[PDB]
Amino acid sequence: VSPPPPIADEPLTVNTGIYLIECYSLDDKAETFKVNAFLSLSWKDRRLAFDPVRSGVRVKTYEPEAIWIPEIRFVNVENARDADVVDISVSPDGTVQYLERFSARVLSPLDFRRYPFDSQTLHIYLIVRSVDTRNIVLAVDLEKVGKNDDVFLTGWDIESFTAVVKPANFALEDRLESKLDYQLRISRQYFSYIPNIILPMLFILFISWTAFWSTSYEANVTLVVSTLIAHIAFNILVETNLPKTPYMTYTGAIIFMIYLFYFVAVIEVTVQHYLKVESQPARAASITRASRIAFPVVFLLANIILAFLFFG
Amino acid sequence: VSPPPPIADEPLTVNTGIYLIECYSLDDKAETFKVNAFLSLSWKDRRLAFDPVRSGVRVKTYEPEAIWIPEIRFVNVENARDADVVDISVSPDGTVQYLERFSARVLSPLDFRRYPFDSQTLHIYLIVRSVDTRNIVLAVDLEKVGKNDDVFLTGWDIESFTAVVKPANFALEDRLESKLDYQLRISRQYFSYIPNIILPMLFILFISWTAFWSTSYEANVTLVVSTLIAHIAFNILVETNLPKTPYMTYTGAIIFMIYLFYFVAVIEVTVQHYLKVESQPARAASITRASRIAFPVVFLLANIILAFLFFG
Amino acid sequence: VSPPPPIADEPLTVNTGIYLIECYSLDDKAETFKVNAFLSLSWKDRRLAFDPVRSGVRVKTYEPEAIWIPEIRFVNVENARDADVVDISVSPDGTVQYLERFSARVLSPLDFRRYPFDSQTLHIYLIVRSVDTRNIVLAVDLEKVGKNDDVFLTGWDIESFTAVVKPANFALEDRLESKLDYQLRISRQYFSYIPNIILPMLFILFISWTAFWSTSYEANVTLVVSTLIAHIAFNILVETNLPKTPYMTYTGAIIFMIYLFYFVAVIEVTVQHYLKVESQPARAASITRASRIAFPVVFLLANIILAFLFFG
Amino acid sequence: VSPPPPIADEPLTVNTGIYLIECYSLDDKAETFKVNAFLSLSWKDRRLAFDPVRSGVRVKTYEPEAIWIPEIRFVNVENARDADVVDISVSPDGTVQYLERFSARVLSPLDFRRYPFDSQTLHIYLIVRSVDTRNIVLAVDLEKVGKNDDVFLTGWDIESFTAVVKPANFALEDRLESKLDYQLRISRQYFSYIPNIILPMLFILFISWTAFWSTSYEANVTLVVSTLIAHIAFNILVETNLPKTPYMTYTGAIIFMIYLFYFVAVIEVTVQHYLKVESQPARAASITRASRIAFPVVFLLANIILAFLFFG
Amino acid sequence: VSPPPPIADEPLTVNTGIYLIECYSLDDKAETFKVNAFLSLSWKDRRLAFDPVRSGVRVKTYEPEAIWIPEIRFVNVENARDADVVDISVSPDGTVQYLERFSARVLSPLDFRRYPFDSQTLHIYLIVRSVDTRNIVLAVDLEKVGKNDDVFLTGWDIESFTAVVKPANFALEDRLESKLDYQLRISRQYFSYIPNIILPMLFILFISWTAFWSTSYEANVTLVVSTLIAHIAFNILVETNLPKTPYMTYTGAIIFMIYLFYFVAVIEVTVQHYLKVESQPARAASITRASRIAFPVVFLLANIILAFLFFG
Repeated sequence: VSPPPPIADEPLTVNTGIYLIECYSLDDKAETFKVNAFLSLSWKDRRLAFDPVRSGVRVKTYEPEAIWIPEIRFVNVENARDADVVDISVSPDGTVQYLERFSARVLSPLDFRRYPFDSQTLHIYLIVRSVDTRNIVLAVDLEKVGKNDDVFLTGWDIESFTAVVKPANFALEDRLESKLDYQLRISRQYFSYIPNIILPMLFILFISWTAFWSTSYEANVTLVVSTLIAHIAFNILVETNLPKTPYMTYTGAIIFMIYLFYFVAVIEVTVQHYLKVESQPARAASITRASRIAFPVVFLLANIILAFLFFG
Repeated sequence: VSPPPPIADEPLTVNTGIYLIECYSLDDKAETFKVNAFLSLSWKDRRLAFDPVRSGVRVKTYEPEAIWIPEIRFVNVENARDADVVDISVSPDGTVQYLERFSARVLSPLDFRRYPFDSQTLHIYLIVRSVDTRNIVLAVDLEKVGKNDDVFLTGWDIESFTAVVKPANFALEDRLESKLDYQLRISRQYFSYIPNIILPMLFILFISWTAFWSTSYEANVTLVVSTLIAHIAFNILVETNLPKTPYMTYTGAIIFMIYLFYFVAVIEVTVQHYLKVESQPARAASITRASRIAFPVVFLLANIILAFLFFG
Repeated sequence: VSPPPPIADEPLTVNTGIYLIECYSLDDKAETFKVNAFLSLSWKDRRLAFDPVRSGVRVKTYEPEAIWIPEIRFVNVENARDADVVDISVSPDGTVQYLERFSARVLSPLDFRRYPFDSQTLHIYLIVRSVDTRNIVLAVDLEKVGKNDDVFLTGWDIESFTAVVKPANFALEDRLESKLDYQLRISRQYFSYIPNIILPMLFILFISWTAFWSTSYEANVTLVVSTLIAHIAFNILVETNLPKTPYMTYTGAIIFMIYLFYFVAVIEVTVQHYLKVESQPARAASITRASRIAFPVVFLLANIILAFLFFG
Repeated sequence: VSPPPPIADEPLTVNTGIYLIECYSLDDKAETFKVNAFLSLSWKDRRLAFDPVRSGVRVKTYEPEAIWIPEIRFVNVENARDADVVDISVSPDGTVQYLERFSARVLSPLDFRRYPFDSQTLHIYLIVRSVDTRNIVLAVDLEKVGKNDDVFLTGWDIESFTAVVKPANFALEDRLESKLDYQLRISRQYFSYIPNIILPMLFILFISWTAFWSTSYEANVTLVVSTLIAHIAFNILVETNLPKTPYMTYTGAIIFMIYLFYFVAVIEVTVQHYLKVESQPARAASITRASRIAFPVVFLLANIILAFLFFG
Repeated sequence: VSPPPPIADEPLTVNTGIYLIECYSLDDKAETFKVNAFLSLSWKDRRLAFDPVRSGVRVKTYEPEAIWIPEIRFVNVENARDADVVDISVSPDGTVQYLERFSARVLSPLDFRRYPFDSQTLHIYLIVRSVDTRNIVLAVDLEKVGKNDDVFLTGWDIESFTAVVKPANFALEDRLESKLDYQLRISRQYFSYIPNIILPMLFILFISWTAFWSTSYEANVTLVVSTLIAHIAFNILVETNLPKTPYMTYTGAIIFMIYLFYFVAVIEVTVQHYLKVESQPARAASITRASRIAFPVVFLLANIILAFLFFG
């Protein structure tokens, strides 16, 4: 119920450690994700060291109350974690052992500049206040950090789960503080995004382009306009995707380029028909023959330039 | 335990300051948002002066029980805040330092009259419970008011976070109760809205307008009606994100004007065809030539007038 | 604590009053509806006044576990309300003043007929638990009943807020009549709904009607059928901002009438083309010239009749 | 706080009853519905004895935690009910008048074979356990079962609310239990479903059929294909209805029939055009004339057969 | 209160059994499902005994709090289960029976690689908190396991519910802890999927394929492009009821193949028209005649190959 007293001036060190169990429900628009894991703490307290020979036992057990557990809080959580203690043990020399299970929802920003092929890093922070006149510092136990082989996040791949051993210390509300950082690195599985999204747009665009090999005005108008309507519907079907961003991403630029191409195609069809009506078939034929080759080459060049810009 | 007597015959002033940590879940339908922040208080009570040199200068850590803590309640909260005491400290002169941490849901109105380019303001209200013997008033501490640099809202950029005073006896209640006000000014990042919404709408409108350079009735009818269908689909896509509001905004006026323009274009096409059939081609040609320049100028003038009306 | 003892067989009257704050969160399909508001009691406590003296004329402020607080329950709440007392003032004489802030999910019937121009009435029912002493009666307190002039019920303008003691009985008791009924009459602001829904529908219908000034079968077919498709898409858009109503409605009647008009227009166009093919141009011209005038007049007459029928 | 001392070897019995207040949120996706109601129980215990000799009283309330109460639990519920004791009393002979209000969400299967015109039955199950050596069985008090005139469910009609007097004892987990059954019979209101769903589809089908009075191939193709697209869009709009079911429903069969009719119409139009091209106009005219009368008759016969098959 | 003495050679063995009552709310995006079932335990403790002699008529005894209870914790469960003790019984010889009732949420992987015709498996994991003095391992009781006949899942049928023993020393910790696996095998009822999904899409494709029996370019382009739009709308309808799957499934392959077929059909129509324009009708006729037979055969072959690749 009382913090240990310092011998001369030394602070107290607490050894932490987090062991993941499962990550799920990674919301894109809300920029949150849920998690449940094991939390382990250990600290040394000489005031409760007992006699092993006299008592005949090596390690004594206890109960969650009536003993000094340091407070540990999470910075970026919407609500306090739901907790239940699993074990408390005391070593002969005084060091304490602890274990608990918790579940919480974390807040972390995301970067969507390369949304189909992006990589993200999620941060978890642990913080402890300088209680009483004893300074409290945090340490990382490298043997108590890990994850289960059954930890699966849908559509994501897990690369590493480490902790920055060196903490960050500063003064907040006229009191010293220490903050620990846990980093989880993930990479998106982009294979499914190709056949379900990318290729149908190309097919519809080529269907639009196929109108340069024709002369009838009504057929060309029907083709181009119905293809544009189909593109709008596909954009509606795709909109279940990244939220509004302060920057320009890859997919947004591609979609805008597609809209521009549709507008230019409509302009070309109108120009060709207007020239044909004015009894100048040669100019219309030259224009359509030029456009036949001009359109795909410009599309490929613009796509290459965009890929250079966003990945170079 | 007991209220501090007014031996000095002075009002019991406090020093209140809120330090933010992060804000999240700014709902539009329910007109509310969540918060997670500290709360620091400081008041003078000479009943527990601690001049002697018993223990260090930080003569402190009285438990939350067996001590008089002024009770502070929020006003515009859906549910009572959750509280957890962090520090309780006493200076030898007589002032007592106190701190907490809380999470709550705050209700505050929003005004989407300029939805793409609007700025909002969020209010937090503070009230102290009076005491029969003495009097309590509020005050703000400039140093203790601030926010972390890690605060973020999805789509909003924070500008300022200040505190102002509001005189007492709010509403019909007049039990000498003073209240405080906290304002968080925010803006909306409106860059991404341009290439996502505005430009495709103009492209579709221009595609529809291209019908004035033709004389085929069937092609013109197909162009105009199919572009109207595309306009309706894009309206569905736009409304998917825009929160519902029971009043008139900027985007609603723009959409209504677009519908009106489509109706007028259909009327013009019908008039041109009917005049042409009656063996009066000169009048039809003159009408379409006039409309070619009439439509964009009127559209630009209407947009300018609307912009001046809503933003001035 | 204990309830006040009988004095001269005088029943205990409780003057109640609700001070509205917020009316928001219209959840589900217009069945559940959240309320945040204050709540005021005033029951005399004669022959038990605490420290009554002119030397102690200062207003007495007490704690909830210090005086007898009557128990009041809401009849139609999904779950028991979350009580939160703001402050308690006890006069030296035999009277008390109570004020608390609550939040509950209230269930009330909503009628959506006359959906754009409807008025709603919300009822909340109050009963008070009886004790072994004399019967506790309920009465209205006119002074404390009212709003704060700044209720954030968006889209609705509040007309009045009154209360009546309606005699009722549910299961079994001598009186059981101690029930209060507070009614909050509200009305909807329908101005935005006109340009949001009504006018585009008429524009589309007129665009469909433009086919009577033509003689091209292909043009008429394209016009009418594509306009029908646009009408279906606009209906899909309209159904989003509207709850599920399992009963007839003004808007539903209008939509059905529009569908019938489209069907009749298709029939007329087919008949005209068939006659023209069978070489009866005079009959075809007479039919179309009659329809040009017949359609809008019947539309207006049906609309007038429907409005008169639905709106008394 | 112990079970009653058995005055004999007879099994202790408890008679109960449920009084409904409101039924709402009859979800069909998860086959659930919410409800709140009064629960009334009564038993006998010689531990409590009144004092008619000591001038008597008539109510003499108590508090729930002070007396033994049998544990009543519901079988098919989401979680434990939210029960707050409203009134508990006693009598000179020693009968306890228990009355609590509870809210819960119930699980019950639904049958959707006649979805537009279907009637269902909902079940609530009560259960008790054999405590100590004293066996406990349940009884039904017909005076405490019923619903008030204010019980309304949106879009449904209430028929009856009864309880089977005879329980169904069984041995589970080496113990004997008794179960009570409460049934609530409801019937759907179907009038609003006709002009909202049934008739527009018939109008679209007739618009598709009107293509047998023409000879132009392009107009027929446009009519049939655009009507098919409109039917698909209407199905998209209507899809907010009954979920996936193991069996086959009425509306699903009707929709499949409509799809078959559309396919047959396309085949007929193509065959007629192919015959017309091949310089055999007489056969094409005969086929069209036959189909004109063959389509509606087959549609009517199929509808009659389906009606006899499902509702007969 | 105290752990059992380690007298026997074998560690303490508990007999666990789960009796399902019902399951519900199977969410697929988060891959969770809630449960409601029993929990029956048993073990032998020789510390206390009840001799049949000396008024040993009482075979069974009840200890609410004055007895040692092994505690069971769930692993793949989002929040701690809500359990309430039902009954505790003690045999005269020493064997102790124990029962509860719980309800919680479960996290389990899902595999939608055969979405219409897939079978899943739901897991529940149980662990025991080791005691210092003695040792505990789990065991299964086949007569304490099972499910009630009133269990139901909307769209599934239950095959079996069995249990097995998982190896000790799970995860990184090796503190002689054992785990229990409860297997629930279900299958998806797919009868309603055929006439709701598969047949309409085939009908639309067959309608589109009729363009090979015509020579009119306008009719061909109208048919193909409008059927493409209809396919996109039907894809929206199909996806509406499908949870998001960030991988490649059977239905996605089918849809992509349909898109490819539409693109090839457009190319063929364009080639036929272009060849006909240059006065080479024999080659165009040969091409269309070949395509008439080529398309269905290739479609069937691709379908067979996909079926063998995914279900073999």
